[PDB]
Amino acid sequence: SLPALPYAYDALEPSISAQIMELHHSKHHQTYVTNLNNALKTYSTALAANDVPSQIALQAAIKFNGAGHINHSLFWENLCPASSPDADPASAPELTAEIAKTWGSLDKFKEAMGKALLGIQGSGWGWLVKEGSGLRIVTTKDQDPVVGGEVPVFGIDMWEHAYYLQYLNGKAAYVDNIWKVINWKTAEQRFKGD
Amino acid sequence: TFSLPALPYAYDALEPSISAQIMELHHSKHHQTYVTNLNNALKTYSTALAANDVPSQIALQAAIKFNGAGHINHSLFWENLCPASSPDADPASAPELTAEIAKTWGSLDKFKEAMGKALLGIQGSGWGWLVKEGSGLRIVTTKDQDPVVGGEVPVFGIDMWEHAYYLQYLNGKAAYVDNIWKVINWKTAEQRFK
Amino acid sequence: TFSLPALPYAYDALEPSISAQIMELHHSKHHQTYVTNLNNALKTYSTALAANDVPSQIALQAAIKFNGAGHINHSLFWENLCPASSPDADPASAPELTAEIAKTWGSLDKFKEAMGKALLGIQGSGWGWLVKEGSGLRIVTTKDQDPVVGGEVPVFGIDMWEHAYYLQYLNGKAAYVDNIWKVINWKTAEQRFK
Amino acid sequence: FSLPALPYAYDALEPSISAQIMELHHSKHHQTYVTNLNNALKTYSTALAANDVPSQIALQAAIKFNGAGHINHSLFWENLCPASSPDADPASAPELTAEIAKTWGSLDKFKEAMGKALLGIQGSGWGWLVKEGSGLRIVTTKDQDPVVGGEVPVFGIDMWEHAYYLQYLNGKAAYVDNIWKVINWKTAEQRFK
Amino acid sequence: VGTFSLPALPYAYDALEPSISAQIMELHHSKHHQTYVTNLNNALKTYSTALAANDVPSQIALQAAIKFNGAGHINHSLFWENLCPASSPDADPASAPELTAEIAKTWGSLDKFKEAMGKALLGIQGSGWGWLVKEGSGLRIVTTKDQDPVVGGEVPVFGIDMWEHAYYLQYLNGKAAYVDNIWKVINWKTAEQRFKGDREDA
Amino acid sequence: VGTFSLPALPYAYDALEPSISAQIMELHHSKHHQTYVTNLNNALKTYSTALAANDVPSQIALQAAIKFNGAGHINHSLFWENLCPASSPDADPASAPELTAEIAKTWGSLDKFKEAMGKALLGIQGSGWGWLVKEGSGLRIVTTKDQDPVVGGEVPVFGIDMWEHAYYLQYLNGKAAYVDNIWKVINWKTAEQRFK
Amino acid sequence: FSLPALPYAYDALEPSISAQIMELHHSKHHQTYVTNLNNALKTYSTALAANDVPSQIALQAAIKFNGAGHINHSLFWENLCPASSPDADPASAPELTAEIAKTWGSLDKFKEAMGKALLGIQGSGWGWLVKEGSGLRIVTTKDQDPVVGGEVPVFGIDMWEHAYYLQYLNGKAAYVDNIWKVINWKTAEQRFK
Amino acid sequence: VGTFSLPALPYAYDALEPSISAQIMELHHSKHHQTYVTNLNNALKTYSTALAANDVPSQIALQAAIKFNGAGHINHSLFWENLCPASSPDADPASAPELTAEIAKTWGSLDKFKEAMGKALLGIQGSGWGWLVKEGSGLRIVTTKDQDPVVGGEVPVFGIDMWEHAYYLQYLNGKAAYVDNIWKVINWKTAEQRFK
Ligand SMILES: [Mn+2]
Ligand SMILES: [Mn+2]
Ligand SMILES: [Mn+2]
Ligand SMILES: [Mn+2]
Ligand SMILES: [Mn+2]
Ligand SMILES: [Mn+2]
Ligand SMILES: [Mn+2]
Ligand SMILES: [Mn+2]
Repeated sequence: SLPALPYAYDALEPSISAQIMELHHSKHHQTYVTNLNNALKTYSTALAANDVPSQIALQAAIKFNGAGHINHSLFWENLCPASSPDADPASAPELTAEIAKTWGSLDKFKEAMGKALLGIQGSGWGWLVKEGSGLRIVTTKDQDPVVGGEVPVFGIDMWEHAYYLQYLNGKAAYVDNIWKVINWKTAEQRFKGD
Repeated sequence: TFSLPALPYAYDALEPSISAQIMELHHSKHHQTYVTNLNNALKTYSTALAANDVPSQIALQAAIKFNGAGHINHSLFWENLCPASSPDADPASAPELTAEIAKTWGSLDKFKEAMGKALLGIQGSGWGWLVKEGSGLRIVTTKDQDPVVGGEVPVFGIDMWEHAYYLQYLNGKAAYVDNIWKVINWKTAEQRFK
Repeated sequence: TFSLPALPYAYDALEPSISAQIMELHHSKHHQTYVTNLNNALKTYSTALAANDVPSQIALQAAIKFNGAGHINHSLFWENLCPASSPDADPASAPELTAEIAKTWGSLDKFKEAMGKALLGIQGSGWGWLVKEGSGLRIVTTKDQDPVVGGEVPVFGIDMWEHAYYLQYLNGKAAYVDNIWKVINWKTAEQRFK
Repeated sequence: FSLPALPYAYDALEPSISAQIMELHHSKHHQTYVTNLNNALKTYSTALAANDVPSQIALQAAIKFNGAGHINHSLFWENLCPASSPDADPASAPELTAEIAKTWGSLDKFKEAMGKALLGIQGSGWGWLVKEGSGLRIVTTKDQDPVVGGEVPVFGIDMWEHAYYLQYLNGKAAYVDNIWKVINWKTAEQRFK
Repeated sequence: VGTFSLPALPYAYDALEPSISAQIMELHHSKHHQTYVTNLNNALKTYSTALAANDVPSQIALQAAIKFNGAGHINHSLFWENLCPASSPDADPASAPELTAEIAKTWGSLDKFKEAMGKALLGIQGSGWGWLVKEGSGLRIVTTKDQDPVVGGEVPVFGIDMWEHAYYLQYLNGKAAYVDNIWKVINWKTAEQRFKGDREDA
Repeated sequence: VGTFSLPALPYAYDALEPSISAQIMELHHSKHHQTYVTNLNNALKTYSTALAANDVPSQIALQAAIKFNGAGHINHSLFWENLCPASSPDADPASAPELTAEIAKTWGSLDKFKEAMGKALLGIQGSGWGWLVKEGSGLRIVTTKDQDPVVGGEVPVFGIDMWEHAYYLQYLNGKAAYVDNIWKVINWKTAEQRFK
Repeated sequence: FSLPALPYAYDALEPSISAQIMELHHSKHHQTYVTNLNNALKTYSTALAANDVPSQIALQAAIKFNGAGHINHSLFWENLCPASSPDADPASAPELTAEIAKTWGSLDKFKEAMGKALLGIQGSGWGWLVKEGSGLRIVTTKDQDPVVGGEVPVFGIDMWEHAYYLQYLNGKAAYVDNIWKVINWKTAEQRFK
Repeated sequence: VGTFSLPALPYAYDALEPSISAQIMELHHSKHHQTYVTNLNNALKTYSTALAANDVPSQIALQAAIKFNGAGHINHSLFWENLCPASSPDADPASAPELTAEIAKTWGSLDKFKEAMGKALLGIQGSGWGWLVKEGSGLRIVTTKDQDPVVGGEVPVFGIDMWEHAYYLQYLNGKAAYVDNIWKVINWKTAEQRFK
């Protein structure tokens, strides 16, 4: 039951291969949405049956898979082809300004992110979040969401499956190349909010 | 469309320990709210998930988690309780647990002080649980409606949220704890223990 | 030692918004207990310091923090409140503050809907505060008796623990939040804003 | 925490302890241990709030010190009683004296032992007779250090110079000889059981 | 000389085919494992300075790089000896008669153990390891997250690396295909030896 | 070993008045200080004849007495040199310009140093001393307990006795007043001579 | 006051400890202690009558360090005996070897630990088997420092480099191995009681 | 090759005769200093695993070992470069004109300094080092116990090792003889460089 990417599978080349995008979407993400759907269906049954032992395990399944589904979804909306105007950081004036108030420059921040991204041990994500008025950079393990009271602005997937087929162990290269497909329109929309 | 199951006894069945007014509110308002909100979130998810509506999905995962937790805790709680006259209020109904307890904390009475101390020391809203962790037993408390940690199995629980007692004991927590012992369903605790 | 401050009004001054019975229990029992348990925690922390009961000293540091915080919170709270008849109930008593509220939210009514959405979204026990953070205003929530974080000056708070309202409103915290605006002391709020 | 009243008037322990010593000892030495204990605890919760880990360590020290000072002087005042009270008669502590004569030879041999212990404290200190579960021991503590854990204090004797200097100058021995006259053996007996 | 180094493998990079491809083995060994060693040395270098220069800030930073790459190096070094060519006698459980008998006693049978292990392998969220450990007299299946090494007091018998880089090129997201095929290249002779010797013996 | 012949004070008992009373100066020297001297002497004599025999049990017992009383005598000896009448030249700090210079750089002001040491002095628990010591070219303020001497590597410049017999007869429990007034009779001449 | 002669010829302890080392350690190293103690006691009265405070600080140091040096080596030579003596046999210390095995599991396990702590010393010091109230303990001391009050020496081993260097050079290890042959277990047993 | 290693001497083991024998130089360099380097290298390795295994009790003991062996390593590394054959011009204080000027400015003479250093060297109880250091723009003589490095803020100019393994095979217990003779092989060119 899974919505199509806002773009083609090769729309993010050469930063991210058509191969990686299809596998990430039709296999990794799909799996989370499927097992989420499954867990959600059984749960309606376990309620009526008054199966409390089941409801506990299904609470685990729903939390875990719902997190994976949301992470990749936030992710696909964080990306656009490199040519698109949504790639140019002027699309996020108010945010970038707060970036430079906090880290000084755009680049002093891309650097700060890169460092945190490549410092993740295992699987996880890197997030630019909003906390109150200021910004932190945070990382999350596995499919954990950001701690409460932070608002995702944009995320970078640092699971190996997100780059391995193209960059092998070269995660530093992967990180240098994603900046070219980041969607600053979206980061702006989420920096302001509702 | 799940329907909140009725209690296994009358609202007045646990007096004098727990007033009928409390049973009625606790079940018909407080627990019913967990079910109704659970119900709405589950019926809404297919809509949000189809619209690729990420902010509603975050919100709905939260409502599923908090409200399902809520419903789990009170279902286990009602089953933990029986009228103080019923033989299931007699700790003789639980030979193996009452031994395993007596092995861990010296006697039954020493364990009741132990739990009572843990219950009374809860800061804000939460539950006290006697749990089965691995081989032996353990007293844990949980925050708000949080489940016990994975690997632990509930034997019995006590709601320490203020609505569980305020209408009848006001700020007199220790009295509430002292009187809840008479309506603990030891039959249920033995089943859960084996 | 610390002492229970008196109230700047009679136990029945906040009717009909908050009943005299809540006000008498909230003040002479709940807040009282925080004072008493802070004073006793201090005394008993010294004696545990004489011996080398480090677990005790660790646990008594927790108790000193918690009761002191509960002490500050309730002491601040009773001053955010005045009888509804009073001109301090009138936002006109807070000219600078309501102005800055208006340029932060939309209007005072948008601010009230926002703070009420915060207040009702607290899971378990907690407080909702309007604070100063540098030059602007923010709504924050805290769990249990936690104080507002550093750098934030509290303008006014609302207790969302069930003992704040339950005897009069039961689980109807919506009606409690709607009514407490009739007794918010905008003169205290305005004096704290500066 | 507060300043306990003495069981007697400031001049009730004469001629062993001058009323000047007793008045200063209780009204200003002990007082200051009390006050300083209050304030340190008051400020301690603020330091906890602030997560001001420096000030928590400073105050933890000031709390232990004034804390112990307040304990020691409070037991002290109740070890003492006017030399003419029947509480000053060793005969008013039968079980203790029995065991005391068991452990050392005489009640006099314990007095010379305990006095040897008091006169060899270096700097400021206390001497105590204590119950070590089954048996009695003479121990000494430096400054305001209270008796080690497990040891129940039966009676103590202050050897800070402020306890005797105005009346005995540097003659520590004259101070110890004379203080025996005002040991409250009824207290020492209650605390034994 | 105060630096660890990359152990040469006990076989060529293709010896474990078709179970694990010669590409994975070469990237896993000379790139992933190599980088754990290299960083471990780069951090041990400066730790001595910043310890005597009482630079407690970077004392802490370096301790972390050393915990991490130190554990990366241990775990992969144990792993390369757990494996052997599928055609070797060392890959036959009968190479570990004491250990396999203890396994059968502990679980139901050898196959009931494989079932439980693979269930633990697949249930890891993100990166991590599954191990057969001996804990006192008994055996256990445990998992560790990321590069965490087998906890003190336990002795590792064999581990299987579930980090994606260990299988992704050949198996993609197919974690269960990976696990089913690594049974064919478990070195049970290495397993027996560890079961029979001390912790320090490995 | 011979006989201890405790030198006299380099001024008369009433010299340091009105700061330190004549009653204290007399008893501090002839009773507290002399008691260290005589006790050290008798311990050294006994130590002699515990070496003459191989009485190693009491060689060990007498070391502590040799250390405590030797220390109490040195400390008080030094103490008398740090002192000189309020009216003297050497009570003025300019008698020690190489020192009063180093003190300013370190705390800011000769008065900001009186406070730092007033604070250290009044904060000693029980019996002890306060010293302005020399860590090569740096000046620390340290406290020692009982008759302990300063740590290896520290070199004394001037000490102030905070034992109660140093003030009690005159100042009772008024530690602060004793300290405030004891600045007036510090021998800054002695201060610098040890500095250099 | 003289250097007391050794309980044995300078070559009695060979081949564990050379006659060379024994003579140097006793006739020069230990002699220096005695000569410094003789000089300091003899020349204290002069320095004190002159108010030579710097010199009195030195004589306190000289009496301290040399006094400790003299006590330590005095106890050292008594802990030793020829490898051929019945006293070099732990069986001469049955009570102590009982208490050693009860605390380390074996003689070889205590030797293992004793030598670990000796070879562990940084710079100059001593290793001791002491008697800590009821039980047994390996401690080390720095330079000539005595063991802490309340500990009772049983046997010591000198770990200063002068104790072994002419024979063993940097071979810290070899010294400890071979010194086990010349421990006076007879002396060790008598100090254990 | 690894992380730390024994450095080669800048001269032959017998170069410092007659004041330090070739047997001492070889032992001191290839056994004593070597042991510092190796124990430090193996200490870093046992530390690396012991944090992985979360063995906190051995973490802190190996932090100790690392600090101790690191300090022994630096100390002897500085030592070897303080020395040179007595026939070299480098052994002539005229090699250190800026330092010798500041030397006399402080102590009076080169000789008056050598007696101060000598009395500090001989006054060490047990094992340790004596250094000329640069603290600020001034110099002073400090001693350290065992392998302690000089206090930060101090800059070593030269050090003289007073561990018995540095002199005993040649001078036995005659430290004074060893101190007098080591002045002939002090490398004052190194001293001058370190001072600038
Ligand atoms: Mn992904
Ligand atoms: Mn409830
Ligand atoms: Mn409240
Ligand atoms: Mn007192
Ligand atoms: Mn791997
Ligand atoms: Mn004095
Ligand atoms: Mn020796
Ligand atoms: Mn050396």
